[PDB]
Amino acid sequence: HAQVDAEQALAQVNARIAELHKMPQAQVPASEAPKVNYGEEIRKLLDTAFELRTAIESIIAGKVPPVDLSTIPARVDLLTTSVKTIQQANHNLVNKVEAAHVELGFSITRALIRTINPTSTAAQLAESKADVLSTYAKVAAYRDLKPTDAATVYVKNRLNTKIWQTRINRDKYLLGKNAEGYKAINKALTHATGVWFNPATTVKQVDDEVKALDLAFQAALDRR
Repeated sequence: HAQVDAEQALAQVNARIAELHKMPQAQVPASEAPKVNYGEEIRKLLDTAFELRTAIESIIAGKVPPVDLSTIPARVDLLTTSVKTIQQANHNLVNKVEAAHVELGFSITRALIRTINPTSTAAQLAESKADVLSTYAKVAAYRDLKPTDAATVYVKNRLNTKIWQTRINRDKYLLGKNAEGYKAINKALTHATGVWFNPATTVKQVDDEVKALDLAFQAALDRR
């Protein structure tokens, strides 16, 4: 094919939905979302994605489109951009001051409203897409945190995300098998939770606790 048709758009949306589902943040309860990294962004991406999937299969089935059909590829693309920018920020913006994640998050948030807004024009969609990518490039040049700084919300939420990730992985591998690995990771989780609750935890102390959690999951795995 040449142009992106509905079925390709759909398939892109479904690929984003599957990517989002693999993220730990996507599997925490709604009440935890504010306490993991981009947790609320990741829920809004899923909601937007489900919205777009419904409209697109509504279109494939031959009903009336809730949005201009010609904007569909741009809507999906703005989703795809928002997903990939969230994924990037997740990996690359770890040490940034809080303003980075706040500014990025707000940009993602505006874009997702535009993505589903039936009144969003092509120009408006492209504006949104450019704001997301540009915002990311800006905030990526923000100042880092020193290892010695007190851990900020983002940083604390990074530990909680790793804690959550470990819990999930624990419940999928070490459980009902590696009975003594389960106990080793639960000790690690217990200790990680403590660092997470302590209000004097420093940035370096979160970076190490995160290192400590995945080392111990692997270690538990290694020993069967």
